[PDB]
Amino acid sequence: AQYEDGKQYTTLEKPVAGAPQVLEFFSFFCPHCYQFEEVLHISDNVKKKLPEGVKMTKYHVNFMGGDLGKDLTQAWAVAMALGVEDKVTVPLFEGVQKTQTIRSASDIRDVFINAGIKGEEYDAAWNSFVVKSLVAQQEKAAADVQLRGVPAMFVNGKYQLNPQGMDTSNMDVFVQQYADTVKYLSEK
Repeated sequence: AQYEDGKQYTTLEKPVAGAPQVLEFFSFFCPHCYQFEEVLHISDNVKKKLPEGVKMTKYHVNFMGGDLGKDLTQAWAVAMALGVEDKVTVPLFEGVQKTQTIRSASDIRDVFINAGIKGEEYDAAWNSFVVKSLVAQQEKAAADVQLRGVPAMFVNGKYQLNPQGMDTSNMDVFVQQYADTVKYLSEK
């Protein structure tokens, strides 16, 4: 067939009930994730090809970057709670991987301040139980699929994107193959 299990995707032998329809995992420490965000705009091209009625979820993971890795997962919860993902994603990626100016929780906080989120608002979110449970959701979702690597995308808790099995000679072609695969899995 044109789409084959173990080719553009793999199937979870342990399917995950009630999972988000499109579920993406990343880390601000992850070099391919930076590419996915900045150069390829994967999430965005997937959205453009997804049907009507389908929500997209993106979570940060702990297993890269030790202590700062966890701070970043909590900061991403803050971003989700405040709805400011589109304002902090780029400066967080560049702060961690390009300029290497993010070294502590305070430096993460600076990125939000510079993006116009108020200090008071940020610290209140950071310390809130709503953010605590948002952190829990990120961890539980990643635990459910026993996630050892990022970037990762899962469709309705049973299919996992396999970008290794797509051509990378052309970045545009790679992205469309990726997005078309998500759409195919979606309609499955």
